[PDB]
Amino acid sequence: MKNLKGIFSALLVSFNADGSINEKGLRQIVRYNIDKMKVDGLYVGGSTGENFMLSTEEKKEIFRIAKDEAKDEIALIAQVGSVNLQEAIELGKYATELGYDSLSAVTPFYYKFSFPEIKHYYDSIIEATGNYMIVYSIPFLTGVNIGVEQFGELYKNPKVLGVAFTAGDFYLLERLKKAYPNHLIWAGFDEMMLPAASLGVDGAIGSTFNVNGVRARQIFELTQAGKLKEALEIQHVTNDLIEGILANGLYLTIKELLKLDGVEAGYCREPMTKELSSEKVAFAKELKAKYLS
Amino acid sequence: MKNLKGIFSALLVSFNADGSINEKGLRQIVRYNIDKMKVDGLYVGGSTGENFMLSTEEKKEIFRIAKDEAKDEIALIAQVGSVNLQEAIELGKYATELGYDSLSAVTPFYYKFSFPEIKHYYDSIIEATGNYMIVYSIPFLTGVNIGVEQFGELYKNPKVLGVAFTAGDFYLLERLKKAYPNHLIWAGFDEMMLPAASLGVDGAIGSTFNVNGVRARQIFELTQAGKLKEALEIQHVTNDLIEGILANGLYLTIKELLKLDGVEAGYCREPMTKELSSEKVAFAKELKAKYLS
Amino acid sequence: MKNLKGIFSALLVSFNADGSINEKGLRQIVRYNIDKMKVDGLYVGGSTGENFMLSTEEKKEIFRIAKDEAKDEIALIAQVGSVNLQEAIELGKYATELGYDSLSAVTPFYYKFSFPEIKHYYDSIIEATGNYMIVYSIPFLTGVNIGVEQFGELYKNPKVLGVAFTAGDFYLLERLKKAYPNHLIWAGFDEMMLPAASLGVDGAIGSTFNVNGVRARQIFELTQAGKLKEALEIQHVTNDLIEGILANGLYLTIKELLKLDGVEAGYCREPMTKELSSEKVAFAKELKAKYLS
Amino acid sequence: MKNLKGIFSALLVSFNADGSINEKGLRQIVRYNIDKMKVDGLYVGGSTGENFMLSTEEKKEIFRIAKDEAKDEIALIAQVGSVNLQEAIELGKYATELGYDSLSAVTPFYYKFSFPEIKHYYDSIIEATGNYMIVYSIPFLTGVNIGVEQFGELYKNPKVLGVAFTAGDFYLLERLKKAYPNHLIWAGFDEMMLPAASLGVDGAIGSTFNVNGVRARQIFELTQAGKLKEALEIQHVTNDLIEGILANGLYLTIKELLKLDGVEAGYCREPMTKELSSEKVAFAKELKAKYLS
Repeated sequence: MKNLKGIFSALLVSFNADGSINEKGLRQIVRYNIDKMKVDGLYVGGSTGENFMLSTEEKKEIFRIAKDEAKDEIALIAQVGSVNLQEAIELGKYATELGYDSLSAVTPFYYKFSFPEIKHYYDSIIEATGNYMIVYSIPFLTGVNIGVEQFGELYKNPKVLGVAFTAGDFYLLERLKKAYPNHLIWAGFDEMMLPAASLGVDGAIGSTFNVNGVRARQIFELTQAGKLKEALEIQHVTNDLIEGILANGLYLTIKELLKLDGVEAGYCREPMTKELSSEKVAFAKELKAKYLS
Repeated sequence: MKNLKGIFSALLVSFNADGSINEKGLRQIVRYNIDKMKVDGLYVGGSTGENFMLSTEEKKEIFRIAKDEAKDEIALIAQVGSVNLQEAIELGKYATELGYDSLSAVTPFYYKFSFPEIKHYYDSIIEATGNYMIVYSIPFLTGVNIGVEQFGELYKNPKVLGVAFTAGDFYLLERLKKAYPNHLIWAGFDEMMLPAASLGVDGAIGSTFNVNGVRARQIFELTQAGKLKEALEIQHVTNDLIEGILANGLYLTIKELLKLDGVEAGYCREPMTKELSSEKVAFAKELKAKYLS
Repeated sequence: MKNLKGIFSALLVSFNADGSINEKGLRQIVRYNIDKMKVDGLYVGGSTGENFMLSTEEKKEIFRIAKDEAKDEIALIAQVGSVNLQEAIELGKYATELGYDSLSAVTPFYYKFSFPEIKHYYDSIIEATGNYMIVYSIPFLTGVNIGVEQFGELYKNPKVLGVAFTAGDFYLLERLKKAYPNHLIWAGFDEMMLPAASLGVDGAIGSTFNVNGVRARQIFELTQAGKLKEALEIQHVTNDLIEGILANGLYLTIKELLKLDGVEAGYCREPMTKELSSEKVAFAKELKAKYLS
Repeated sequence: MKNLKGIFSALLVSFNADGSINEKGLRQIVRYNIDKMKVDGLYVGGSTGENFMLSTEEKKEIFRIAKDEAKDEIALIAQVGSVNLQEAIELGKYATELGYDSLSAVTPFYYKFSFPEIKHYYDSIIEATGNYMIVYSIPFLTGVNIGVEQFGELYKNPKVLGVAFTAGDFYLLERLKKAYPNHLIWAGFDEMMLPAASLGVDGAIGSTFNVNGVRARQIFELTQAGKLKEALEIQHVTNDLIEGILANGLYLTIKELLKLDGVEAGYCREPMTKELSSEKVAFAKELKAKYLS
């Protein structure tokens, strides 16, 4: 029954140097998001979580640890999608049993699945788990484009709540809000939060909210209250930080900014580069001084 | 001199059945924009004016008729860009002698020009004419993407005013406003006016403003005033109309909507389809009844 | 150190309705390829094997069955790549222990891995197993493009043998053969076999060879012998069959063509469509009559 | 009725420093192609001729000069396509009056014309001139893709002889040859001449033939004779040269290679870079020493 509107951090995961999960570090990341970034929720097992590089057992362990640490303090969404639909169903049942408030699932990728195959994949996860479902749309990684009529076909299933929209088409975004006004949209591009919020999205899911969740909430709330001059000021500073993060290496730089606040956010998981070079550590420290001190 | 902020219709041109310019009809389009749509200005010779399908002599005739009809009641911007730099210089001189308030020029297209070639093109037109210049960026037609640092190089020429930004990258849009706060941005996607206006663009240039200019100004002014809930209601209705216009054939349907108000907006120019089928005439009359009566 | 040149079928896998592997049917597919299609080898665990939709245990089982059935009568290459490098290493070690003649790995996908990350991926699989490696390049699924210099960086590891080139850039193909004449290339687009063979590729790996292996060998051998007129006639017939297969649904139609020859090639694995409609079964029977009877 | 099969240089044009046509230089380029490169024909007014940067009067001047110089010694094809259909008709009339053996036209670009619009553009040019037509397809500059069925619809007009195929899709190329065996295909990618000739194209139109026409003919004739091994050697040397030419700047490097053989090939036309830098001149001399004796 939890309210799923608002600000969700896409949870990063602390890894050890061999790619195993650092449980102590992961708990610190969850606590930091709840207590310091003051998020409304966590989106667990998404792209940001380095999810698609992991085994099924590692994904389950992440779901277990996040929920045990968070308890019922905040809303939790579990991304369980994959090219492997039988894995998605297994993970979806697990996360449902642990009490995740909704599931979410990336459009299946690699192969060029037809729309009917995509709709069957969502319907299958829903039927096996009995849980709510949020479509996770990220066309710049998957190459999958879903149009207005196709969203409506997905929404014929009453357990589909809406879409986590990590997409840059704001005409599509407005058309979704017009066609399906009771369905939810979470914006997925942190550097375009202000314009997405201007179109009445219901929340946002972001990797950078792990370190910049305070400003993110401001942008969102001020935009929806009509305080655009102030919201734009804060989006400008946010995007100076994001531009730095992206140039330096997104996941590693957010983890370095966490480490600089005492959170043991650990290594990245190979095949991503597992650690920053010394010059890039220095650069991350300059970002910390300029934007998060 | 003139203030160049606000609502600019991308001027449609009335053609006869043989592709020649219908002067009476083109004057009627100009008068309708000034007197009924209440635009701040016209952008003449743009994609919307079917410009790239015409001869240099036809382009000159359009510039002459628009300026003669409008006189100084509104601001006028002349788009003079081409793959042919010598033509762009000739049209830029001609429009400047007519008293156009600024020039503008599409990034040169077809050949894959390098950035230094593109910059030389802008500087050459400016030096030859002595007039102001607005960069016209339309990557979805030209395939040219100009980054933040590159716009900065263009803006080293002090006669460059800004960019007519017919592009959907709202991260780039924000970054341009951060880096070059005194340079102007005009939004070019009518269906995304609200989110562009929320990022503080200075104006908008739009084909649909030839018939929907009243709503277009409302969206823009309400957004500027932080009245987002009301602006969004009007963007929604505007986008029902635009969706229908796009589906039925953009330029011909805008022309039909003008003809239904007694403006003799004429044929389209081949190789675009020159007239609407009977069924598409009926569809345009249904749009008129639903959205513009 | 088996000869890896010549004709390899990309092994299809027989599935039951519940998505499990039908072992009897998979053994039949292996036997048909060896005994009737007269392949030089099999490429096991590739895109064609529906590999990316499967669990680690399932991939292991396919490797075990293929090797138990084929023994040492043909060459076997094990595709073990994934977004999960730890799984790739686990499957690489497993296929090495089973006695596969080389490993192969798709470029890691979904995330936008840098080139250094891609090379570290190949090196980590090789150094953890000590086996040979064939780069599997399929830009139209992964969006990864590797240039000539980057191939040379990969080839600095002496256990990299060459590339399974499921790509359409015949300029790149020629430059690779020029730059690395001792390294091997297997053509991956069955419908462009003749032109790839004319540039001196060493072999080909193809899904359609599971049913069209007789013609495929003819095209390859006739081209190498300079008998282009005769090779072209056979490529034209092959491409009539391939055009029909693609239109009807690639994997399901190859499987139906196998079933029509008494091979229990089974269902496809969800989220792919698992079975042909009645109309498409009839269309496949027509292809069988026209091209394979 | 002239035979249009074989080797066609895409004629470069000699410009003065101010962008005007250097007639003396252009005649020398024509004579070099006929007398030294021993071409079958010239393709005049194409991409290579810097055509799309020029005025109608300049395009006419080039057609007049090329014909006056070539007389009846070789075949001549006039590319007259443009976004401006009226201009294309005017040029096609003029080239027809001058005696060009066929017209050719690029698919209309910039705007996103529909297929019925593209077909009408070709039929309009043909029906206003009464001359033959070659479709000029170059998706990498225009973004226009035409499929096999669509070619068939173009070929419904009996004056359409076939297609100048500057495209990399060798499956499409095969399928066109199969579907329309009496219609001609000229390859437009000089660096893929061998694999195109392997599929039975009737000729080739190329920018590099202005300087490498001897090897180009050898690759083409040896491939049609099944002498693949020798053809492939010469394609390798050819592509070493082409790689250097592309790296150094295509149009300017071909012109410099002409100048090094005593042909006054002139400047390029702005907005292309008009002259090679001293360092790039030196690189061109190294290419000359290495590949063009």
